[PDB]
Amino acid sequence: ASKRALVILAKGAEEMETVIPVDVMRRAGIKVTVAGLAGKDPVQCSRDVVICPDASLEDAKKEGPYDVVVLPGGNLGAQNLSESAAVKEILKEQENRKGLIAAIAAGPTALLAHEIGFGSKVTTHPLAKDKMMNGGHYTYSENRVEKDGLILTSRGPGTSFEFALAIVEALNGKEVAAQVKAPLVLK
Amino acid sequence: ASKRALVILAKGAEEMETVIPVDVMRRAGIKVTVAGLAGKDPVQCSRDVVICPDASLEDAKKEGPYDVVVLPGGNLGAQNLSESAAVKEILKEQENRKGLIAAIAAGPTALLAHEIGFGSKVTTHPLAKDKMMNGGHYTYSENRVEKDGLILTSRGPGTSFEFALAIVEALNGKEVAAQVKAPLVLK
Repeated sequence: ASKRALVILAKGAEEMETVIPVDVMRRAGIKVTVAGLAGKDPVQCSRDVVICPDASLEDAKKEGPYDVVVLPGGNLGAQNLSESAAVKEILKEQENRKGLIAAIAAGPTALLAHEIGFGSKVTTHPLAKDKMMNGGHYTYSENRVEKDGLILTSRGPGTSFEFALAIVEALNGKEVAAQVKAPLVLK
Repeated sequence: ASKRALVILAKGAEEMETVIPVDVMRRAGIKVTVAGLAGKDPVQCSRDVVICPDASLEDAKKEGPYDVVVLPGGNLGAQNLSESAAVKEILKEQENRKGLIAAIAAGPTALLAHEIGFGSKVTTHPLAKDKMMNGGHYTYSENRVEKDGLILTSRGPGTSFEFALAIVEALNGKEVAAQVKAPLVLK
């Protein structure tokens, strides 16, 4: 069967960090569900791009489990994810079931807020490092993409393709990742 | 005295090739208008991402002129742009006023359809080369980003950041382009 991905979209999310992973995962044959944190209504991203989710998080939550839960970045978006009780429950369940969790840029700070994967080696956007490291619950890395077991993190818009392809490789293998990468015309 | 950009969004547009330039140009302080070819309704992109435009092309065309007209890629999206009489007029007017025109991936094939910038050195996604070169009205290039005068072209999702930063440099200068680039965490 095909793998399934849950992408949680909140107001203030970085649209590039949201669209690149959604697009690339779909190119990989992954069934991606773009779920709106606040509901079914369209979401105004950080640079004012308006994206309409496939469904509300409340409804997508009932259609689990997912092979990967993806948390986009964006300072305000990540803050909304960090303050969400629904997100806390989703991440704890994913962590418990040994499912992959992927967060990019400011996105990883949501893991800290919900006490997810403590002890993991992680990376974040440079400007989110201090927030992520508050309390020293993680070990910091400057790698563009960092994968420690079931916790996959990345740094920013410019690492979004690498981040997405890492998710594809983790779920569908290196072969599929290479096949999906070629047509993108990456460096 | 901010610059203005018009991004024409049609069904089937490559969402990454649309969102990356929109986001990056806004980071550059450019006033970007995402105009829906078909109207004000949300647009279903190539990988099913739904984006709601800022306005319809019909209304956006009335608020011209723009310092740059941007044509996203996506096979089906570029086809729709190529068939549009409204797009033909907008591009001819921009070319006449000596304004910048930027197209990425399959996007440049719309230039051929509307007989824009013949004689220019251009690039496209590899799979769109034959279509673009039908009749030999352009000279092909494999450069990731090609700029011949007021005709700026690029190759695909993976060259979207380079494409967007080239637009920023052309409109706001290399200083601003560098400032905008740094926080993106590009390789």
